[PDB]
Amino acid sequence: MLEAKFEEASLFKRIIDGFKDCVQLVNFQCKEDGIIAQAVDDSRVLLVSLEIGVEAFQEYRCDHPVTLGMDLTSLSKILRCGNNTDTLTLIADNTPDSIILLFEDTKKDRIAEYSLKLMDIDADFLKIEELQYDSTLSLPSSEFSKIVRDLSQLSDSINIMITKETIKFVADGDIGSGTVIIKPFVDMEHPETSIKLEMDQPVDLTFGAKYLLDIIKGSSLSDRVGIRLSSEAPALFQFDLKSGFLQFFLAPKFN
Amino acid sequence: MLEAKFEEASLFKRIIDGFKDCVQLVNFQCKEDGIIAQAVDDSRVLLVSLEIGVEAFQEYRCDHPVTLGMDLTSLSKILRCGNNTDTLTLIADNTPDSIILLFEDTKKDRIAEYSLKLMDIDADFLKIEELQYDSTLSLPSSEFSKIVRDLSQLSDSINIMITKETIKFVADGDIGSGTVIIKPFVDMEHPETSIKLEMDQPVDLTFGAKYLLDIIKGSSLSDRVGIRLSSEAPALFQFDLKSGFLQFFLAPKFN
Amino acid sequence: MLEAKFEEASLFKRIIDGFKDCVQLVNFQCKEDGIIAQAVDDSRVLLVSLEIGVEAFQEYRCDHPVTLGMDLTSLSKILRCGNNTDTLTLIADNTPDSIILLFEDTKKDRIAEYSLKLMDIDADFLKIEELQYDSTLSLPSSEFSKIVRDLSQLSDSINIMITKETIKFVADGDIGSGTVIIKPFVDMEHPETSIKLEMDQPVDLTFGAKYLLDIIKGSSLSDRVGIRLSSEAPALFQFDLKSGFLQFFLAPKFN
Repeated sequence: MLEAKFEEASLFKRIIDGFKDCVQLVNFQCKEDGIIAQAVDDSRVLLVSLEIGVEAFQEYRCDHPVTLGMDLTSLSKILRCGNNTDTLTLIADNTPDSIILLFEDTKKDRIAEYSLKLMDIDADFLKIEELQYDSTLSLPSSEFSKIVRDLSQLSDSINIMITKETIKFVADGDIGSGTVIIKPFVDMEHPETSIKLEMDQPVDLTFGAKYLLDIIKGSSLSDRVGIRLSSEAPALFQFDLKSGFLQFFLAPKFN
Repeated sequence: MLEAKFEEASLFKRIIDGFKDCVQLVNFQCKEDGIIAQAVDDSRVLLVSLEIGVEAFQEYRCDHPVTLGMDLTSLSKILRCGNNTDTLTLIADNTPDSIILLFEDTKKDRIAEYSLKLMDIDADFLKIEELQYDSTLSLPSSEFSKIVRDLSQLSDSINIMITKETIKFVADGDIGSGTVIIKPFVDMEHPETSIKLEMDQPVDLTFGAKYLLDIIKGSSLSDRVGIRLSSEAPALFQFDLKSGFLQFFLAPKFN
Repeated sequence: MLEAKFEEASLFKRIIDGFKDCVQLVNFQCKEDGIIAQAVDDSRVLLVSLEIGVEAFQEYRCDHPVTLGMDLTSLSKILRCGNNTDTLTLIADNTPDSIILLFEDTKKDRIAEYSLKLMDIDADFLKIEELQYDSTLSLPSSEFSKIVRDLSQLSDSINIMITKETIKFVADGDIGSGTVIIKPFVDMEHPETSIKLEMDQPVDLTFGAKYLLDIIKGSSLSDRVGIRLSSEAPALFQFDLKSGFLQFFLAPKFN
């Protein structure tokens, strides 16, 4: 029997929020040590990998491994019934045909139980993470969110360019252009509003603006965003969770 | 001459709010003791009955009975010009071709007068209320509003099921299901957040979700909603006013 | 070299806000003493004239006259990247093919530079302002905004009628009508919530509601709106700036 209870029903919405705007159906592999889920969009340029440690829950028990794939369109709907902060509990049994989503408020006088029809879905799980990435930077997810949204106003191509201690986001549009140059530093009022950067090799990569706009959905999960870039390999955008994370592997343009 | 002055122009909007989302044109029968209005949607499954006592107004005078039907689409527009809390006064004269809507703010420096073209509309007035209903429950309009909206996410059929001291709202969708079970009790911090229930006979009725979503429009009028259910007859959803009320007679599915 | 720095990037948005909803492309004539810009909609019934004095800026330098026309659709986009209050600086050089828009926040750690492709656009500049207008009134831009929006709910024709110490806005719709009568007076709690009126000759003019709705866009620029009316000539709607203004010349209907 599976019983995964999020303390605050909100974060389960926010994580499937990063999924739904691109990927469609997705296998959630639940095992004793937590949940992992992976999905890839149609064009196979964006790959979303989730990991939820047991410490991210209020309570978690999984007697044995249970893979439960499901339509995020249908799931999200049940997550609309979820008014935020209602101890959402995922419940399933051995070889289940359905998953139960159970909400509960502070006052016991209200409790709602929902059920979601599951799917049989093959999935060739991927493991494309590199050992080392040419560059690695950390910045506020709100800042990165802004940069993407603003430069997205122009052409549908944003070009990240990293030289030593210099990160440069550029969009060159048909109507005009825009460039945001930020630099690594250290804050103290809130050290987690600062910018970090480790550069083994400089990078000059272009990404589809459409997808960068979808990657920043996860900015509601963490204060920071972890971007790892490689010239030959897809970029790793990561939003860290209390235990585990939400990753977005994006392939840069060929050009 | 007719002169019906609502103290706060808002509530006249809110009551025609319950109408407009379904019914079209509607005769407002004005007489010495107040206003009554009745309308039925196209499919004749929803009937909306209004009653406004004189105490619901700031001032009210109707020298003799005057029936004034009017298009709610056109009326609502004039009620958009009404910025909330502006002593809305309905004015008409003997055998009138038009009704005058008169707004006024705290500061005399602003006063707006509007006129609405009336209609000649036959209406076979209905009186389908039963003497006794198999079950009768009272709950917060906000709670009932939530239950409908959430279960409406699934299939377009919500099934209310009442056994002794057990009210059960269920929606069984193609993608999944949902069930909210509430029970009668008594609160004291706010006794009008509690749940009441008188059960002469148990009921198992299904209603079109579309209409239940329209019935909960009136939740802006009262803290509570009065639901009376009968197996053979249409259900009575009622939002009580200071004097008078707003009722929704809904026919359950045949199944 | 041109360097026009608005203290608060917001007001440059708000002024092109009055333009964009009607006019398309527009020459911004920049010279030593400030900026002027003029544009006319397709039907040639609305003419928008802008003037920005040097005192409206934080800093301003224009070594010599430079006319820079540009698409407001494209400009507005770059002004979306502008988060309010970011010292927007317009930068250009001799005979420029592009204009640079430069944002900057309180904290130096963020600075964004954008570029907008300019256009070659002929413009026969107009000077249709009369010496004297039959009537001239001043009222709160918020009040005038309300009157237009409300009476716009009815027919697409609003008729302003001014007799001595009596301003009367009337819309006579197919469904119904509405009339707002205001009078000149003097306040003291806030003397700039009052109503002024100088009447040399009475006027009875009708204006297209579509355009009056576009003229009130500028209500975000000033507390008051200056309306000058003439029977034979187009009306002058003006929102005063710290230095300079934003004018809307509207031609009344022939009828």
